[PDB]
Amino acid sequence: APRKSVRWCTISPAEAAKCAKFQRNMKKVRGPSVSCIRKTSSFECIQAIAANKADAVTLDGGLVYEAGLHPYKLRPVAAEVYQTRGKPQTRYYAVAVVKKGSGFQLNQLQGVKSCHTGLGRSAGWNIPIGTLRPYLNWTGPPEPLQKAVANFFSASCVPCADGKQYPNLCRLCAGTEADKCACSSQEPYFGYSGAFKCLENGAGDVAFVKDSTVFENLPDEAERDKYELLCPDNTRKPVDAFKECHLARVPSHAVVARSVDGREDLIWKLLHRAQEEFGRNKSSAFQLFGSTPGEQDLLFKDSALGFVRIPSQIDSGLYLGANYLTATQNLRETAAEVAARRERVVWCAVGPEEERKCKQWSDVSNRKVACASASTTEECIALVLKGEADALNLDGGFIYVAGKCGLVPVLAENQKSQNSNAPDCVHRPPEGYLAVAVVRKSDADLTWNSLSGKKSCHTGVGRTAAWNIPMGLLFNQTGSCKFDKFFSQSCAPGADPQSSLCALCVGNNENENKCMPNSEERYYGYTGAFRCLAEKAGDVAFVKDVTVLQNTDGKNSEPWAKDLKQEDFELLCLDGTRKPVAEAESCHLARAPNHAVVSQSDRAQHLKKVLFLQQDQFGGNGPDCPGKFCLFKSETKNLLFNDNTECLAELQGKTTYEQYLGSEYVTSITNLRRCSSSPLLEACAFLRA
Ligand SMILES: OC[C@H]1O[C@H](O)[C@H](O)[C@@H](O)[C@@H]1O
Ligand SMILES: [Fe+3]
Ligand SMILES: [Fe+3]
Repeated sequence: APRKSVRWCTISPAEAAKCAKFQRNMKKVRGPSVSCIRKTSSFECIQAIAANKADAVTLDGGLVYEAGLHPYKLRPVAAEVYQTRGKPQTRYYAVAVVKKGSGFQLNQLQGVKSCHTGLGRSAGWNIPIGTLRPYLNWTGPPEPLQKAVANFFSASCVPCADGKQYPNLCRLCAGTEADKCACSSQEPYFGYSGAFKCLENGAGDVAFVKDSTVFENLPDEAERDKYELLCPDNTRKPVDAFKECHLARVPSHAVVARSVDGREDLIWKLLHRAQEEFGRNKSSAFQLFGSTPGEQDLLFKDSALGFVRIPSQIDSGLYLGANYLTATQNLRETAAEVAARRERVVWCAVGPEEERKCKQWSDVSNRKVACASASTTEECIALVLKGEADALNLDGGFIYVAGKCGLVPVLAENQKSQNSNAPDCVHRPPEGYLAVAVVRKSDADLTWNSLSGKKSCHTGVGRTAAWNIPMGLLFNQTGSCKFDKFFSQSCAPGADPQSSLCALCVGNNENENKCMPNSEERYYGYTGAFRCLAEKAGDVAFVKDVTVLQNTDGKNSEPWAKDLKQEDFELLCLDGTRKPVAEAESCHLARAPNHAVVSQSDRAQHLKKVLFLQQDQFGGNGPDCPGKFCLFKSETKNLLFNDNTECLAELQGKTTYEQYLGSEYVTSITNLRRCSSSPLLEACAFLRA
């Protein structure tokens, strides 16, 4: 029954002491028990924690990074909240503070004395240094970054730097014999306030710190007027203009724990009791977010409002975000490597068969396009959020998720026509596609109104034509969230492998990966769903009108296909009627949005350009299409894009997910969330929070 104690890892005597006071008062409140382990630097706790020597540590965005690096695989459990009179935030602006009358501008720091909060930290290192890389005139990795900064600045105080091989980096540092340049509050110039003092005491000419830090140390407008901020546009603005004069906006610091068996639950209860009991002004016996004057930010940043729990799937990469991840990864890559990724486009292939085709695409495009792969479509979207991939073609249903996580639709899939190949198709208004409900002419017993208890074949969960649209209309008729009980058995790749929704699914050829939501599951997709019907594994199939047409009458000559006929299948109309597959325009469940490519709003324009070219070269009218590669063909497996795609068109102004999917559907998708939500959906709720 009993659950043990959270072992918090401290980095210096001052920190231990605070921790002890923390344990003391916690037990006195008769709440969750704490324990204080002592190592000598945040870097060390990271190691301690992963080896089960400890359990938790607060870390600045920068260290969360390394903490998440392979050998350690730690993850952010709770993010600190800060308020500098707005909405408390889980982000903060990194700034560069200087005294007035110093003259520099951000592009003239060469030879200046500088004070950093510590090696590896967001505001104090990762961000300023990435901003000044263009002036370091640095080779890249072979050559230690520490070596450049050292030649760049006349002297500095960068706690945690090799004061041995690079003394220039530790030189301004005040500290006793070996306390000098310490990676703890032993070095008086460590941290936001440390770096600030190093500035006010006249040891350095520029302090690289947090937005609040000036206001924290100088409570009077008169004294702050003695200082300014260096804006990235080579001008200087007052200290309360950080909102305009910032080098960057990073994610708050965070409590990290092990990825496996980290006791996230223990840690959260502890912190929830702590805010409640010692948060801002709650108590007087102990203040969690306050420290001694000699040393600031002990255990947590002084004056933080409290914490917010970080959902489960979120790891350090997603927590930090693409913006941050790129700039940090970019301090460990060559100039050529950076510029190279910035000009290519990384597509995210979902599943083995897609990466194959993508690889063909890459080779054939002299690598203007590279690939990235995941087992699922959610994973791809995450990759895109971490910044490891640049885009992918998504179904309306997932354009919703992508949209809720901030991605925007770039171009849309225009199916092969019909009015005139008139324009090209690039300016044709996307006209969407009809979602239908298919069954065999044979079972004539069967009517929409009789699906109850019958077998179902879905393209996959989360998708428009299948799931979203039929389940949307059924939930309306039964008011029941138990989606796994309407149809007797079903195959819907993506569901709980032990639920009836995965009953009819078949996996690859050697019957492995049953129900997985990607090509490897043979009964996956429009094509897969329809087949689940033809092979009589299911009684009704949810797909689009065209899917039948493309696999009957011998068009698809795969064994199970070959013999089928437009004639063998009819659709179930909402009014209990039944029409031939051809009368779909008068017998559909809904009008869906064509699929669409999505990317971060940043990459959109470049993405477009590269795609207009790539499809002009291998598109539906691609000169080298039959010849060397057709981007829109894949042997009816609908890899990367639909096989009937003519071209990727313009959005006609519908540039946001809401605008693109449209009112209705967006709302319908939300009513369905009432029943079930996705972990990705939640992770994004927090990040976009
Ligand atoms: O009426 C259906 C329409 O739905 C959405 O607006 C799609 O973006 C569009 O392509 C489609 O024509
Ligand atoms: Fe920081
Ligand atoms: Fe779809």
